[PDB]
Amino acid sequence: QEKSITIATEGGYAPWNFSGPGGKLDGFEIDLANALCEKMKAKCQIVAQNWDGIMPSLTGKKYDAIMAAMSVTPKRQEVIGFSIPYAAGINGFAVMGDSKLAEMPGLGETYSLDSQADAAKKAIADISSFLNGTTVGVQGSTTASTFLDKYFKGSVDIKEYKSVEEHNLDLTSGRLDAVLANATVLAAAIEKPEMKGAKLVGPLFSGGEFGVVAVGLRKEDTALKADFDAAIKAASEDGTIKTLSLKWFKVDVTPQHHHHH
Ligand SMILES: [Cl-]
Ligand SMILES: [Cl-]
Ligand SMILES: [Cl-]
Repeated sequence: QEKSITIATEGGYAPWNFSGPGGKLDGFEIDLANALCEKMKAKCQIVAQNWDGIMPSLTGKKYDAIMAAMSVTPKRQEVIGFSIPYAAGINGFAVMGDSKLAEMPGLGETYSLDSQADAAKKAIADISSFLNGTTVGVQGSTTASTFLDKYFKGSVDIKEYKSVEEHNLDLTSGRLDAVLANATVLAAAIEKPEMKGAKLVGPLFSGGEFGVVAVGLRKEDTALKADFDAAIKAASEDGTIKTLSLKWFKVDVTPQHHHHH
């Protein structure tokens, strides 16, 4: 009876999905896939693969599902099917603890830009005047880069970087006073030893503009989408996602109801 589906991942984006000794895949998405497959009553094989042909391999029926921090976009929806989201994009600020900026009492608030925009707009105003005149770092060509441009332009000096590590290295130096980045990336980076003193400050921002992550499936595989959708829904309500999210990321990525069928 039981379905045997192959799940593809990148294997090079810790703590979401990362490589092992001979071939042991680990991370948030691996523990989540194992959990969803148990909810589905399916046998699953997780394979790591270069993103290049992940993709023609899925449309070619070599793979049946993709779990590689894959954002739902209008372009991807034209070519592939998507499950309901299993993670929502979250951005936050990090400063050095010994700095006067380390006390934005907006900790540890979490505001949706879609369902709590009122609380979000009031919070970004509190921040814009606290951060007034400061040099804020960000990785160029991201949702955090766009967010900082839309709401924090004029209030702060914005410096774009080509990696999170490069802006984090200039925060410890004093070159930058604050960084804004994906909260899963940020909490991981501040665990590095040359990153001691740095801490997550102010509120967490979630919303559709930060994107959402879901399972990539064949556009024709409507039954597999129905199976993933039921398991994702159950994993969201019983707190399986919150658990794994906090375990790997120290932040809760569980999405909201409005990102439904
Ligand atoms: Cl584990
Ligand atoms: Cl098959
Ligand atoms: Cl959901």
